[PDB]
Amino acid sequence: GSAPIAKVTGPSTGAVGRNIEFSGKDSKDEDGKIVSYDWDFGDGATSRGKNSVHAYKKAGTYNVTLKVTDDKGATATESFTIEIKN
Repeated sequence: GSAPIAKVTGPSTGAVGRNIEFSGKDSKDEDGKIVSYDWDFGDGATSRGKNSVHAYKKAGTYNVTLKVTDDKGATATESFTIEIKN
């Protein structure tokens, strides 16, 4: 369709205080070209950029979202759940 497709690549698990890498590299668009990647790590924190990194302060289950926007201004968001342990 006209929306881009957002995809979040990352690990299913991680540890408190460790940098976790997330990537939007497999996002794609039939009807435009993606220009921006906005991340929400589920603990209040955000980042920008195709490849982003976050460390969680506490153990828990977090829903990471990625919103991609394309050159025509069309958006899509996708979610990824990560379990963080001590």
